[PDB]
Amino acid sequence: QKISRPGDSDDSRSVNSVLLFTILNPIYSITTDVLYTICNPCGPVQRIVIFRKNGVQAMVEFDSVQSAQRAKASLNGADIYSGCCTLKIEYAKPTRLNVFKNDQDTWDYTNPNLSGQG
Repeated sequence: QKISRPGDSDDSRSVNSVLLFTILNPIYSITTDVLYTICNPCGPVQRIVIFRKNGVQAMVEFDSVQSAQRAKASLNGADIYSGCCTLKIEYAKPTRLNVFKNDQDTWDYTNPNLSGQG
């Protein structure tokens, strides 16, 4: 019928591999390179985009929802400078993000033309 060691916690369910980020005390610089180096040790990132026309916010996407589940479970309420620029994470409303170019405002890490310098 079923294995003698079934799953638990309903596998924490699933919704999407896309996340929404917000900064609470923005007093230092933030770019797609800063959000990538704090999201990469939590899982393989695929793309990032940033918005600061009002406050400071960003969005991130991973190669699997399993990596997005670990991302907000280890980066929510975190800090990038051991103080201030405190993070706040939740799931975003789309099921996929998109990128148009690679710069400090948006970047893609899975395109076949992501460019490089070495």
